[PDB]
Amino acid sequence: SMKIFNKESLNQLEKKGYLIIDNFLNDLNKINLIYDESYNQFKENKLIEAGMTDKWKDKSIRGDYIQWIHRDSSTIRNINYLLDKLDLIKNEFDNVIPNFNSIKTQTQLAVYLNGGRYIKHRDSFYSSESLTISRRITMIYYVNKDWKKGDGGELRLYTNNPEFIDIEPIADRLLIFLSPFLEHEVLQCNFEPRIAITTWIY
Ligand SMILES: O=C(O)CNC(=O)C(=O)O
Ligand code: NI
Ligand code: NI
Repeated sequence: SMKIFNKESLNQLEKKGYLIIDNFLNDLNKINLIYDESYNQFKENKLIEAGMTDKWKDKSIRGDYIQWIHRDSSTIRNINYLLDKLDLIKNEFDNVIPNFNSIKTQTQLAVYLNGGRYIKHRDSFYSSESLTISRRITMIYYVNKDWKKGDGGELRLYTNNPEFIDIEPIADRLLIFLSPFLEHEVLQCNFEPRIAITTWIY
């Protein structure tokens, strides 16, 4: 079923701060197309190094190649399909939590190569571009086919929601967690490419 939030799951998200949904699409043919289209974006020089050699601005902080996808004759049709599915989750957030009132979404396609990592951080921030907080909910969809237990690249999610747990970035896995509260980091990658599609709900 495509409804994510029932009595228990909502309580887990509010208490534990995260929620893991495996076999989100459960469509192998589509998963492979999302992988291919995501990989082609990198091959076609459509990504950018997030950490860019200026001081404290290099691959020490984060070493992935990212692209910001603007969302509502296309090369990323199947990626857009996933993003639409993720948009339905946002709709469910608004319908189940009365005062959530989503403002907008922000999407990032990220590719890590061998040896890539992302130091501890939280996704939420406050900048002059908006009066209020940015990024309340984080939704990460992994597309790494045939990931084994030694390839690294796991997401280390620190369970401290006002100890950690290593989440394997296996294909078709959807990770949801509260952006302002859960600290996390990407452990070093021993395989390539590590593909992850994130949609933040503001
Ligand atoms: O890709 C992941 O698993 C984790 N990504 C992030 O934390 C990020 O882009 O801010
Ligand atoms: Ni279901
Ligand atoms: Ni993050």
